[PDB]
Amino acid sequence: NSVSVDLPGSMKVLVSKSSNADGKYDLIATVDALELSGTSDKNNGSGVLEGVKADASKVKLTISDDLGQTTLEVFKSDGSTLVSKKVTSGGSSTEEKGGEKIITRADGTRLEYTGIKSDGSGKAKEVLKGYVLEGTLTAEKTTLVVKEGTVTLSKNISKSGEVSVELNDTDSSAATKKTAAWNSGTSTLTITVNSKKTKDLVFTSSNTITVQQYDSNGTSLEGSAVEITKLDEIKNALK
Repeated sequence: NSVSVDLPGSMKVLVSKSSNADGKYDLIATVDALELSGTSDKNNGSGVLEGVKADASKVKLTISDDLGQTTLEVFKSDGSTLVSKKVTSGGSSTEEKGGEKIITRADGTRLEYTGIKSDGSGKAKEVLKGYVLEGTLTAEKTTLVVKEGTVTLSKNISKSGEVSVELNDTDSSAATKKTAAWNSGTSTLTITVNSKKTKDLVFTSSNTITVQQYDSNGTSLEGSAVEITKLDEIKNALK
């Protein structure tokens, strides 16, 4: 048994009269025949409520602590890809549904964008043979990121589709700190550690990545260029 609380947008939340053994309160609300539940540290009707729609999308309602604003978010079934957000406060509401864009190349690899907004921002994924790179769209520039230890590899794709790659490492020790130089003519990132070249990463015209090590001198390539087949092999190369 609960108490009904008036929310922005003429919506209602039911908050239990008293708390459970943890001192938390149960929340129940009904949005578009879909009924949501949650628990909260407050007894006034604020907190987070969650539910699942008929199309498997994940719904999350956030009621602000002073009850002055509600945020209704719909995610894809992964529970992280934002499809829409409706914010209500001060008698008005703003409902925003992200744009989407999929570029499919001749080899079947893809660039996928979701959450596209008029400010030029979005979420991005590159779907490759064997792995996926994740990142963001910002000012129409795509940046896909792989992190390993203190190293961040960023694959950048311009609005026009020009690919460039950079590496940053926050490592304080130069026994171990990675730096890298991009050669746009060869589409090659050369990694250096402690004044020796260690690896060439080639971003090929086939939308693959190859890795080739340098010799003990740090001057000449040895062995063969090996094609990356999974995300962990990219991380291995950044170690």
